[PDB]
This record gives sequence, structure tokens and C-alpha cells, in this order.
Amino acid sequence: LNQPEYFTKYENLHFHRDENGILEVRMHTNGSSLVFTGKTHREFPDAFYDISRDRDNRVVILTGSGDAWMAEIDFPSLGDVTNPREWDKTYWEGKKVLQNLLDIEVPVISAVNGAALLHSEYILTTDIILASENTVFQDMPHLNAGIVPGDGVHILWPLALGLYRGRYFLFTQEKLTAQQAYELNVVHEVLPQSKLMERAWEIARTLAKQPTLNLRYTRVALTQRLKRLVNEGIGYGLALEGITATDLRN
Amino acid sequence: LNQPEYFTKYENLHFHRDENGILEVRMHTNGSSLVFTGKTHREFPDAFYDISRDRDNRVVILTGSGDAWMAEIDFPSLGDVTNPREWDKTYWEGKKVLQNLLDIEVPVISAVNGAALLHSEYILTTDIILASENTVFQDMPHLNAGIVPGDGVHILWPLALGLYRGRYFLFTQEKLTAQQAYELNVVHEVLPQSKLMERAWEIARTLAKQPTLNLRYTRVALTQRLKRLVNEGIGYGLALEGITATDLRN
Amino acid sequence: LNQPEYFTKYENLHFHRDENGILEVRMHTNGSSLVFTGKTHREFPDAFYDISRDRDNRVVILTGSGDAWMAEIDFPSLGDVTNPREWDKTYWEGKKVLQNLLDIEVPVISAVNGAALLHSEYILTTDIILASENTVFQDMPHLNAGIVPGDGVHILWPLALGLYRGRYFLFTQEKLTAQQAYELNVVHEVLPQSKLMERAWEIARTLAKQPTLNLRYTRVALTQRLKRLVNEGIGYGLALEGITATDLRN
Amino acid sequence: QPEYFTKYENLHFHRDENGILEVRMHTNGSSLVFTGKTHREFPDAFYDISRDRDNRVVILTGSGDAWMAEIDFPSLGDVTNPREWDKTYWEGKKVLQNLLDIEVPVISAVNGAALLHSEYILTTDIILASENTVFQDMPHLNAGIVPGDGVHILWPLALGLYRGRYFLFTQEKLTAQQAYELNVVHEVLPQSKLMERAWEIARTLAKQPTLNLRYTRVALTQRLKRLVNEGIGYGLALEGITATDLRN
Amino acid sequence: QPEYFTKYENLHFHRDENGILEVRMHTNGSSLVFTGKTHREFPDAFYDISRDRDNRVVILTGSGDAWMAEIDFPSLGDVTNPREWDKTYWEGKKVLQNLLDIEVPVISAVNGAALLHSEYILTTDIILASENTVFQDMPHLNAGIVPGDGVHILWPLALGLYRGRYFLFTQEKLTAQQAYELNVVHEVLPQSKLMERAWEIARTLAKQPTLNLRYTRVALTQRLKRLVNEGIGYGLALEGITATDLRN
Amino acid sequence: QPEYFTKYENLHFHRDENGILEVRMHTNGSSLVFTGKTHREFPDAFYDISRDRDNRVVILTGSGDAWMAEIDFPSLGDVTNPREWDKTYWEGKKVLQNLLDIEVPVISAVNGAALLHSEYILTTDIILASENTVFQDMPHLNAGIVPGDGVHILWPLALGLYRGRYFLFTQEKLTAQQAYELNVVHEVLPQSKLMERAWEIARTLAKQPTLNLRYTRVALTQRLKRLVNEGIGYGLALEGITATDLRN
Ligand SMILES: O=C(O)C[C@H]1CCCC(=O)C1
Ligand SMILES: O=C(O)C[C@H]1CCCC(=O)C1
Ligand SMILES: O=C(O)C[C@H]1CCCC(=O)C1
Ligand SMILES: O=C(O)C[C@H]1CCCC(=O)C1
Ligand SMILES: O=C(O)C[C@H]1CCCC(=O)C1
Ligand SMILES: O=C(O)C[C@H]1CCCC(=O)C1
Ligand code: NI
Ligand code: NI
Repeated sequence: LNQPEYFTKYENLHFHRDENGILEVRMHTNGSSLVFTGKTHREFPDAFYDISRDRDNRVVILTGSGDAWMAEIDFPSLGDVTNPREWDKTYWEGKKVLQNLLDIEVPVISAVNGAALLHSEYILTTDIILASENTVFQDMPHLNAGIVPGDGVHILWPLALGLYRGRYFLFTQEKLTAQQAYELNVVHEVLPQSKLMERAWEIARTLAKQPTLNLRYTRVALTQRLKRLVNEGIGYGLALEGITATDLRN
Repeated sequence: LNQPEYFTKYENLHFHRDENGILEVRMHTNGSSLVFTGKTHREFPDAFYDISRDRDNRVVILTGSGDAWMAEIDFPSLGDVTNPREWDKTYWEGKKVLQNLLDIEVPVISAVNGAALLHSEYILTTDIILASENTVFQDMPHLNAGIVPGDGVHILWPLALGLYRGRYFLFTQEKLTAQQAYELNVVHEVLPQSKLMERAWEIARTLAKQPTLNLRYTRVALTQRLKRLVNEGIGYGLALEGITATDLRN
Repeated sequence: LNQPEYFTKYENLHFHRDENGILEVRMHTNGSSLVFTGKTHREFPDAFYDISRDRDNRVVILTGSGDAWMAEIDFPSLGDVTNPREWDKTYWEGKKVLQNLLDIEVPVISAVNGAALLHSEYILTTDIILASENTVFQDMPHLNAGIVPGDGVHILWPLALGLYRGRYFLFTQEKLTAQQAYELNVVHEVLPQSKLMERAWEIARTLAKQPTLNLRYTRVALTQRLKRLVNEGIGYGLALEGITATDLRN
Repeated sequence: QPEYFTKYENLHFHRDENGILEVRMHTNGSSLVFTGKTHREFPDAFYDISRDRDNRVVILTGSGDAWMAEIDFPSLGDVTNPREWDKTYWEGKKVLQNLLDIEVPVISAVNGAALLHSEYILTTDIILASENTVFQDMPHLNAGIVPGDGVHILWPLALGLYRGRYFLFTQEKLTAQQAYELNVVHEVLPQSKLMERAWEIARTLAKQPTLNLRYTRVALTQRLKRLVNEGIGYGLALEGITATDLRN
Repeated sequence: QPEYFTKYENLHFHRDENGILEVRMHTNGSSLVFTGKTHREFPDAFYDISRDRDNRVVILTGSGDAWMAEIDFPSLGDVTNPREWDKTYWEGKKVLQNLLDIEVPVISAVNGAALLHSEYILTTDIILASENTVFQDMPHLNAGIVPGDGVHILWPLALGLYRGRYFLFTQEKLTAQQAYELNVVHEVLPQSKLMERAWEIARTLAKQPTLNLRYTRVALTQRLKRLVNEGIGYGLALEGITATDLRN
Repeated sequence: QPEYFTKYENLHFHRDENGILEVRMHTNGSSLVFTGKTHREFPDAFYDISRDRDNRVVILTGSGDAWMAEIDFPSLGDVTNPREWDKTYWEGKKVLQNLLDIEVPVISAVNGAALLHSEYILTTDIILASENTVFQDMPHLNAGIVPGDGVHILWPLALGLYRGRYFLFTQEKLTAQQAYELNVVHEVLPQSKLMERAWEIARTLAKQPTLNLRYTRVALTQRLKRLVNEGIGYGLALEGITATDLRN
């Protein structure tokens, strides 16, 4: 096929792009809802870089598969996080994944297709957030494991919910429904499961009518402050998280 | 009359100030709702500077005329925005208008008297925002023209609505009613059209009972962060906007 | 008793800590709701430093006594605030109280037991905010006295309510009920008076199950931006406030 | 010529066909005596300069043997009264904002002693000094008030945060040669050659396209503007409190 | 060896058993001619270097008598067209981000004239130069476009916000000795000894534990990264507008 | 005299009628051996100094022939255990915060080698050194851990972001004369004259009104405080990870 090589380079991402440069990127594990792994932690930064480098991507839709956006993780596959020499890989990849995802230089629409229980900081880099009615949001794994929620959730959830409710949400592992997230201005439209992707594409097609440089530079203008905020705290959060992972040996 | 010369220097601004130093500044075009022009883009920065320099202004009320705050623009009068040598004037004036409006050193009350479809970033520099029931807010012209919403809306709407709903609002050209804006904490009171100005003056009179230096330094204290945020992004937004205007020739 | 010496060092703070390292700190004046004084303005920074230094404090609950959190102040006891040589003490202590309260290195739960009419910026340093049904919030004293609300309220209320409603709230001395504050995401749970402290302890006990370093470093991660924002504006607010206090002599 | 060329009793203006504007501070043709009037009017003059797109390069200089070495202290008003200091405070924020907002390269031709208001020089892009020049923050610690008018930000930027604080706290005086070694002054010239050199540099710059002059100035002043904004109001409020304390 | 060692026609790679990687820029074995190709590929190369944990110290150098003194201007594409400049803009942000994100100490061995892209050198931790080296921002004011590609941030960081602006606005040339005195160059070596010294320094560093090399690099680049991020996109957008204006 | 004057086994305090406080670090009257105890107690001492409004100028110095050249490594506790390092981390943030929060001018009298904890000196306003003084970041790269305790921020501030990184990564040693040339040291004195000069400078300062001393210190440390706050916790967390890695 005439499509870019990177479209089929990632076992856990499906890519489809229309003639308008609207790219839908769908996370999956063997076609089912994603199980997050060491492999995805390593590869996703590269995938987001590849998407960002390709000037034929004019709008991006980021979504998951099945009835969850991301609700499963294969903890052992992440490597021995209690060993700082292994955590350093995770730390490096944690800084790159958000840098590279922010550096996508066109509007990014999240189509949140169900529970987002980990790695919801990805959603919080995107410009328009649509959620199916069954969606819930939670920072599940960190306080389950006893390690710092230091991978960007610590910056982006307090930006989303404000520095009061955002800290309550993280410290208590609060779960928000799609409707709550909508009232909290995180989700912008709540859709039936059967209509979520159609609506994402409809918004994308309207955006695609813009001149290319306008799509790109509006994205730049609207992400400057967000990038500064992420850069401020991402490395420190992930370093603190690494120390708490080490401490699990104590 | 004994009033300052600058009160009658601006064809598109009416000025009235009471014995308490409460200054009402009303935008108009021949007494009707304002039609924004190259002339206002050039003169408004000077008007806001003049207001800020005059220590007899103790509270400012900024409003429009008729049934719209600002809903019309004479696009050709702005000059050839696709020519960078002409856009540079617009760029320079775009940085000065927000700098000078923020540097008004007393509380500023917005009395939003109807549709605010362009230049709503002015409202988002002010301290107390009142709106008539017929008011709506939208960033109309930028994505209509295909150029970046880079004149301060890119900073101030995400500050107002948060960095999620704020980006949705700009990318989709969302229109908010006065009631929606009130629920979103942008508008602080929604008034009947017939009561808007009376309420602005009532709030102003309460404020005017404060010592002058308290009015001034409370304004300073409450605008430090806002000024930093505007300075961060205003020039870059307007430069990106200029490039997209040039690109319309392609 | 085996408890730390600092537990009984402060006439206006009662301390109680359980075997899980959950420390409840309760402000009082002779067992009644606190009357804020020059003495508390001077001592509270030391108390918060002492709490922060003690690694046996694993979660902190900060509360008041009786039916108000803080609703009274003995103005004369603050010293001659109109004399810059006296205000300088207040200025120095104003910077230290927020620095030291932020530097508590474990989650801090506010249990707001009634009206918080002054010094609510303390609450706005904490991570989880619970309020009894009778609670109200207001910046009462500053615009009553004619001096700048420059002690941290100018930073933290606009962070809590956004830079629009936050400035309206301060300039108009708005009073918010517990229910309003809950809708505004400042208060996270509204409790009957009889259940407030039980709920604070229940949340604390859940948190106390975390590893110690996770409690500490999650607090660090979630307060980096907050600390930067407070540092940006606290000294300038308090200096401006001092000038307005001097001006009361004019 | 523009009306503003003759609006300011303490500034002479001359502009050539290339858009090179020389702005010369003076008191009756002599070295400037700084006053309440200049404190109030200079922000307006710098704004007027910045608004005029026909200015393509700016040279800012003084008159006679000193760039600025004199001040009429009573003419600043009763600085010990916060209501009067507030004028000075507002004007002190505006002067640096408006000076930095000149949107073309600015050359300082420092024609002798700069003992006050040297922060103006530290907004400029190319700094030339005559061999007789000395730099000092004279007035603040002489009067017992904070050096809070931008010197507190820009001298530590120029000399680093170590020598910059020594310079301010001890009211150190720097010769032109020392300032050159410290990278503040870029060329040291004989008095009789200073202005010719300033104009030579300006002519070379003026050969650039106008947008390049403007946007190179913008690019090279972003960080500088942020740093001044961070500290200027706080420094001037603290200074005001120390001025009030002169009554005690 | 890694695949990326042979992916870049203008970069030679050699790595020893200690994880010391030497990256040498060249055009057919000679001193680099900078091109549209290098502008596009170098960001990828620096990313690839940064991803590879077997790199424990990096030495970045040029070939022949110059570090970088040549550029094929037409090969950069039609910079006066905003749609083409946008590629240069995106690549200009990525090159510095990816270079700064190399997570080990980086030694510059500057093997002669660095007349363009010297901002790469100003991301590195230890700067060595051969005695023949000169530094200049040559191309920008030659072409009439903003020096907006990071030189506008990093030269004023290196030389201070006074000499740094003089250096850019006048296209000043600095010898290796001047740059040494200005604390930009840390050791000046004969041409024939430069690379041996770079490798000696690298060997001493390589004795550190790997996490120490990595986290010392992180600690020492936090502020630097913030400063570059502040200004890089704005500088490159302004530069693009001046490139467009070359048509007028 | 205040109780805190005798609370610290490693600090001697002496204050004159002008409010000039000399704080001298020592171990049994000799040059300081830095310990876990000093790491824990110094933050409290600096807080106590800062709280006491009778301190109008502070001189911070060492004893004997060295300012700080010795450390009892085992006394710092088992730094390789994150639960123990956390104490060092918390204390490392507090020491610089509390030292910077001294609200009057601070004079460093550096009485010889400063081989560790030189970041304390880099919080002070006027830096004097005896001719025998040398500066180095000795311990971090000797132990294989990040120089993350503020040296990573303040040395690059002092020497610039180029020479500052060379100095840290190579554990460069600077003589008093070099440090003077680099604008870190402001006066170089014979050993026998150092303290007299410190007190002379302090006496001149002490003639200022108290609020002026305080608010000039505030004005001149705003930026410095921001820079330290930006990086101190991150540097100390990274350092802790490298300390843990010493087990591997
Ligand atoms: O995916 C990550 O961010 C790293 C994992 C490592 C294992 C425990 C977690 O939940 C986080
Ligand atoms: O008023 C402005 O900000 C400039 C105009 C220029 C023409 C197109 C627009 O809507 C914006
Ligand atoms: O408690 C304070 O912050 C200082 C007081 C001083 C007296 C007037 C006030 O309300 C504030
Ligand atoms: O010129 C100024 O900045 C104002 C004056 C204020 C009074 C004494 C001075 O030297 C400075
Ligand atoms: O190499 C670059 O950064 C791009 C070019 C753009 C055109 C002229 C130049 O010298 C710089
Ligand atoms: O004194 C310190 O900052 C702590 C120690 C930590 C262990 C080895 C060192 O040299 C630094
Ligand atoms: Ni912010
Ligand atoms: Ni800086």
C-alpha cells in the first residue's frame, strides 16, 4: 500500500488516514482494548514522534479499542521498576512520550471509548475531548502500587480540575464518570458508544477545511503554555516516582 | 469642558466620569454598536494608555453600544494583512493593546451589552464581568478567515475555561450564552439589558469608597500573574497569525 | 508524655497524633474558635515549620474549633501596621507562613468547621478540602480595612476560582457557602458538622496505608507548581499591602 | 518631522534619511539634570519613539561631559508620601516597559559618567562609551532607599548575580575600561569619536531590511523583557516603603 | 553496531568499549556543507543518539579545517514560502530539543571555524576548540533574516545579554582565544591535539557510574532547556516572516 | 544575647552594637568537618538567623585554613537507602531556602579552601576570599553521585552555563585569583586581613536604614530564589537515585 511505513510499524496501534489528512490512531492489543506493556511504554513515544514528523497528518484522532480506552496493564512487562537502572528507561520514555505527543503539530481529538484508568495524561495533551457514555476516568495504578503519580497526571489533572479538586482526585483515586468529566470541562461532548467515532470524524472534517498552516499554528499557539507546564514537572515527577518504586524493596 | 482632552480624542469611544473618579468608556460607531476597524485597532491602544496614565480614574467600566458589545468588523480597513509589512503594524498594535489595557491600574468592570464575537480578549483582562441576558461569546473571525486566533484569545480563553474546554471553544468556534459563561465563571452576574449599566455603576460606587491606593494596588496584585501569562504568548500568537495571513496568498 | 515538645508549645494550636502518624492540628483560642492575633501571625509559621520537620507526621489534618474555622481577629494585637517598621514583621511572617505550610511534606487535609472569613489562603495550600454544611468563605478584612488582599489570597483564590471569578470574589468581598465552594471545586466534600472530623480521619487512615515516601513525594509532586505560584506573588502582595496600611495615615 | 521631536524639553531628536534616530538627553543644551519632569515625560517619549515606524535604528545619548550625573531631588516630589511615590512607581514601570518596547536596535552612546538611571543603558543592544565614562548606582544608597528601579535586575544580569550584587551594595564605580572587560561596554572610544562611531554602526544596521531590524530586536529582547517584568514593580514598591521610612 | 551509525550521509559514528561516542559531521569526508538534508536529518540523528543507552559520553565534532563554515542556500528550499519555511521551523525546534535531550555529557570538539549553527555547540557541556577556530553568526544578517534559530537565546546566555546582542547585531567574529576569555571555550588546543584531548576528557568521565553521567547531564540542563523552549519557536516564526519579506 | 547563639556546636556567633553578626563554622574551634549533624542543624541555624531582626548584616565564614574542605561521609547516614536519603533531601531543600531567606546583606569571608558546600557562598551578596582560597565541587563526582545540592544551579549562574558545566563535570579547581577574574570573588585579601575587611564592609553597610538593608536584600535575591527553587528538589532527588545506585 501507498500509506507510510510507520502505519504498520506498531503492533499496538492501528492507523487509518483519509484524503483530507485526517489520521485516526487506535490503540489495541490483538484488536481488543489495549493492555499497556513495557513494549507500548517504549514504542508509543516513537509512534507519536512519527505522527508528528509526517506533514500529511492534518488532524489526528486518538482512540482505543473495544469498550475501554485503557484499563489494563501487564505490570511485569514494564521491567524491574524497583531497580533504578531499569526505572531510568521508564523515566526517559516517560519524558519523551509527553514531549512527542505535545509536539504533534495539528489539532488532536481524543475519542475516549471507555474506561481510562491509566495513562489518561495522554488525553490531557489533546485539544478536543469526546467521550462515550460508558467512559470513566481514574488514576488507578499509582496509589495501588504505592508509587508517585508522577508521569504527568500530577501536572495535567490539577490543570484540568484546578489545583484543589485535581489533588483530591489524585490523592483519593477518585473515579469520574463521563458526565462528571463533562461538567468539569475535561470532556467536551458525551456520545453514545455507537456515535463516538462518527462525531470525532465530523469534527475532524470541519477542522480539515482550514488551511494547513492554520491548523498547525493554531495547535502551536494553544499548546505553548501547556508544554511549559509539562516541562516544568515531568522529569521531577518521574524521578520521585522512581525513588518510591525503589523503596518498595524496603 | 473641564474634562480631560483625551475624553473626546477617539471617534469610537465615549467617555463619562463622575465625581468619584468612576470612568465609563463606551465603544461605538456613530453612536451604534461598534464596527471594529483598522482605526480602532490603532487608536484603542492609545486610548487605554491614556486612561491608565490619568490618576483621576479610580474605577473603569468598559462597555459597548446598542445590542452588541462587538459583533462587526470592517475587514478591508485593517489593511493588507497578507503583506508582512502591513501585518507588522497590526502585530505591534496587538501587543500594545493588551499591555496597555492590563496596565490600567484600577479595577476594571466589563459591562458586556450583547454579542462579543471578536476581541473578547479585552473582556478577559478585566476584573468583574457583567453581561446582559442577550450576550453571547465566540471567537468568530479567525477560523472564518483561516488565520490563527493569536491575538490573546489563545491565552485568555484557556485561562478562563481551562486548557481543555478553552481549546475546544477556540478550535470549534463554540458560542457561549451569557448563562453558560456564568456557569463557567467567566461572567459574574447576568442582568436584564435595562439593568446592566445601573449594576455596573452600583458595583463601581461600592469600590470607589476604597482608598485610591488600595484600588490601584489591589488591581496590581490581582493582575501580576495575568500579565505574565499574556506576555508569554501574545507576540508569538500574533507572529503565527501573521504567517497564516500571508499564506492566504498561497 | 512521649509526644513531641512542639505539640504543647503553641497556645493556639492543639495537637493529637495517632499510631499511624496522622496528626490533627486544631486552631483555638482558649478552646473556642480562633481569634487571630499578632501572636498567631508570629507563631503559626514556626508551628508549620515544626510540623514539617517531624518525619513522624505522615498525614496532617488542619482544622479549627467550635462553629467557625477563623472568623475573628484582634486587629490591635497585630501591631501598628501603618508603621512600615512594624509592618515589616508582618510582611516577613506572611511570606514564611505560606512557605512553611506548603513545605509540610505529607498530604494535608483541611477540615473547615465553619466560617473562614480570614486567612483562608491556609486552606488553599492543602490537598483535600472538607467543609461542614455551615461553612462559608470570604476575604472579609482587607477591603473592610482598606488594604490590599495581598497575603496570598490574591494568588490562591484566582487559582481556585479561575482568574475571572477569583478577582470578582476578592474585589466584591463575595461570600461563598460550602455548597457553592463545592460546585466551584474548592471544597471536595460537604459534611454535617457532626461527621466532618470522622470523615477527615477516614480519608487520613486510607492515605496512611501508603508507604511513607509515597505520601511525601506525592505531596512534593503535587505542590511544585503551587509553590512556584505562591513564590511569584507573595512578597509583592504583602509589600503593596504594607503601603496601603501606611496610607491609612493620609 | 514628527510633532514629538519638539514635545520634550529635555530630549533633542535628529533623524536621517535611513531612519536612524538620535535621541539626546539634555538640560538647556547641557548634561541632563534628572527631574520629576523627566521621570514623568521620558516614558511618553520612549512610547512615541516606539510607535513611529520611520525609526529604523535608535541612538540614545546624553549631552556634554556626562550621560547622567545630576538629579534635582526635590523636583521628584515628596517621595516619602506613598500617594506621591505612586506616581514615581507607575512611571518607573512604564519607562522600562516603553524603552524595551522600542522595536528596533538601540545603540547607547554613553558620553561620560552614568551615575543614575544606567538601567536605561542596560535595555539597549549595543553599548559604546567614551573613555571618560564611569558607571555607578549613586543615588539609592546615598538617600537610603532600595536600588529598585531596574538596576536591581539589570546590573546583576550584566555583571552576573555575584559581582552585580557587590556593585549595588557597595556603590562600586566602574571605569569605561572595567565595564568593557565586564562585557557591558562593547567599544571604548575617545570622546571626540564616540558619536561618529555610533552613527557608523547605525548605518551598517540600517542596510538591513526593516522587518529584520524589528524582529531581531524582538527576538533578542524576549528574555530581557521577562526578567524586567518579574522584578520591576516589586523593586519600586519596596523602594517606596524605604522612601516612606525616611520620615522615621 | 547500531543501524543508525550508517543511516546519515553527513555523520560518521565511532564508539569505544566505554560507551564514548564520537559523532563527526562531514560532506564526503570533508568539512560539512550544511544543507536542507542535514537540517531535516540531524534532528533524527540526535534523537537516535539520545535513545541509545549504550552512549555514555558523546563527542560532537566536524571534519577538516572548519566545524561548520559552508551552507548550500538553495538546498534549504524556498524559505520565502511559508509552507516551505514551516518544514525548516519544525525541524529547527526539533534539532535543539533532541540535541539537549541527549542524556549524557556532550563534549564539543570545535575543529575550526563555526560560522553557522554554533547554537549546537552551545547545548554541550564541555567546549574544546582548536587554535584556528573562530565563532560567528554569519548567515542570518547576510541574508537579511532574523538570527532566530537558537543563536538569539544561547549567544546572549554565553556572552551575557549585552555582549551577546552586540555579537549578533554586528556579526562579530570571535577567535578561539577571545571565546576562551569569554568562558565559551574551556580549552584551546593545537589542531593536532584537539581530538586526543576530547577523548581524554571523555575517558575520565566514562569512569563515572552510568546513572551519574545521565542525571548530572539532566541536572545541568534543566534551566538551559527551559530557556531554549521559551524562545526557539518564536525566534523561528519571526525568522520565517523575514524570509517571506525577501520577496518584497 | 539570643539563645540560638549557643545552640549549635558547629557555629560560633558574635554580634556588635550595629547588628553585624559574624557566623563562623567550626569543628572544636578548627576548620569545619561537615557531618550529618551540620547537614541537619545548619538549616535551623540559618532560619534562626533570619528570624532575628537584630541581625542587620551577616558575615558567614569558616575557621582555620579552610572554609570547608572536610566531610565525615559515614556521619551523613546510609545515603544509599532512599528512606535515609529523604532526610538529606528535605534538609538540602531547607538549607538553601533558609539561607536565601536571611533578609539582610550577607558577606562571605572565604578563609581558605571551599571544596564542598560552596553553594552556601553563592547565596551571599559580597564575596571576599583569602589569597589561599581554592573553589571546587569535590565530593559529588568523587562519590559517583549527582552534584545536585544547588551547585548545579549556582555554579552555572556564577560562571555562565558553559564554564559552569565544565567546572562541575571536570571537578575543576579555581584559585582565589581565577574566581576573582570570573567575578565570583569580589576582593582577594591576605589571610590576616580578610576578617577586618569583611567587618569594614559590614560597618559601611550598617550605616544604612534597617528597612533599606532588608529590602535591598529582598530586591537583589528575587531572581536568585526563583532559580534555586526551580532546580533544588529535582537535583537532590536525582542525586538520591545515584546514591541508591552505589549498591549496584
Ligand atoms: O506505565 C508506567 O507509567 C510505568 C508503570 C510501572 C509499574 C507501576 C505503574 O502503574 C506505572
Ligand atoms: O482585528 C484584528 O485582530 C486583526 C484582524 C485582521 C483581519 C482578520 C481578523 O479577523 C483579525
Ligand atoms: O493577619 C494579617 O494578615 C495582617 C492583618 C493586619 C490588620 C488588618 C488585616 O486584616 C490583616
Ligand atoms: O529617579 C528616580 O528613580 C526616583 C528617585 C526617588 C528619590 C531618590 C532617588 O535617587 C530616586
Ligand atoms: O540553516 C538554517 O537554520 C535555515 C536557513 C534559512 C535560510 C538562510 C539561512 O542562513 C538559515
Ligand atoms: O553533604 C551533602 O550534601 C550530602 C552528601 C551525600 C553523600 C556524599 C556527599 O558528598 C554529599
Ligand atoms: Ni501558570
Ligand atoms: Ni533566567
